[PDB]
Amino acid sequence: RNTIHEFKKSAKTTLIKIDPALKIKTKKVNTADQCANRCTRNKGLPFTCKAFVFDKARKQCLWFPFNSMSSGVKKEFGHEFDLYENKDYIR
Repeated sequence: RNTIHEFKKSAKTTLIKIDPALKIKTKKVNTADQCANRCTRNKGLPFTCKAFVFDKARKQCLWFPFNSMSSGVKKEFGHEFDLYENKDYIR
């Protein structure tokens, strides 16, 4: 059922988008599994979800149509953030 195991996790990491053209979607959820399942199903997202960040403190999902290897994107450290990149788009 849960698809979070389809992702490579980078603890205490988030992605900052520098490119203005790139878009992101956010929503609060109860668990990181919900972020992962919504990302893989991509049903309610205007793009192909390739990764997401879970804000542990706010219980917020940040869905991205990009990952850490995409142009116009930078990694940043943060205790309350965990980055999950779907292995299907890594490398």
